[PDB]
Amino acid sequence: SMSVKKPKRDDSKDLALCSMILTEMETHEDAWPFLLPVNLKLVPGYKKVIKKPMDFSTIREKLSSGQYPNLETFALDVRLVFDNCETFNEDDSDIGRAGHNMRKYFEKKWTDTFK
Repeated sequence: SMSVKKPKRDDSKDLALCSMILTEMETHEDAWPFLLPVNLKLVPGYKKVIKKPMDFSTIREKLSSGQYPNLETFALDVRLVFDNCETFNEDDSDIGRAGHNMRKYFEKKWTDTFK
């Protein structure tokens, strides 16, 4: 509350560290369904079903242009990639498995870097 602050966590290396994590995800071999926006003209259903499209290239642009106020907002967009993947794909498909693999990959690096 007013004039009563919790001790200051050092957030000064967060930008660099999120960028490193994103690089590691961009270069994973199961990243391929997630590198670019889903083409909303050519994939039936995606536009209507998936309310908030997200992909790594779009996350990379937002990070590079000061569009993430903090590391929580960044983690939300990464999770959104995988949550959309589960909505639109069978677990038993190449894309469905890729999604599960990348989420697990992400979440370990997230915890090992920040928690």
